Amino acid sequence: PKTYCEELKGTDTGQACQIQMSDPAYNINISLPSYYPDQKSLENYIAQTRDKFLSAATSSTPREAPYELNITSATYQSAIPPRGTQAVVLKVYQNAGGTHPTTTYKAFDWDQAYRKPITYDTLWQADTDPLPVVFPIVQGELSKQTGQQVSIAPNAGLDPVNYQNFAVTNDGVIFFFNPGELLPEAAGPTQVLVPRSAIDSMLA
Repeated sequence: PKTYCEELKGTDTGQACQIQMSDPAYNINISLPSYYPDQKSLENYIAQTRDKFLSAATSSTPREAPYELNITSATYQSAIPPRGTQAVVLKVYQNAGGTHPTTTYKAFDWDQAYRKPITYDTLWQADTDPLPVVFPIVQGELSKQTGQQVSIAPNAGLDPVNYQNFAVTNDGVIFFFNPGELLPEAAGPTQVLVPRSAIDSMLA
């Protein structure tokens, strides 16, 4: 019931897998729920994520004192005749030394039926169009709320800021970016949901 994190210097907290280690000028605390297929994706990514953030503070960032990475993901799953798909969105925000403001939440899509994640080869399709697909309920409930559906701004609400990252479920693929008011630069990244039957075949 583990992945990288286990050997990644892992610490146990229960329904989490944690890697907390800090160097003489920075810090890393990162968590993975028991089973995230190829978390190797984030945690390979952290090698990538945090190095990039510390990567800048290796020169001149308001580093509180040294540097740190807080990161942790949640998985989701698609529903297709045989199983479906899996995507896990990490809470990873880090700052150089406390003070360099740096935040992002990252999720990824992996194939559920074949135990296989997808890459930019066929993960990005540049057949890329709007992502209001989560938005329907938000207004749809609104439609409950005022008996009608309104206008919600995408960085004002395209997608649940309750999410935070590329979270593709059987209902869609919610993609996140960090803007100003769908969870500002302080709350993390915004997100826009892409068509489930539409964008997957529209992957790559």
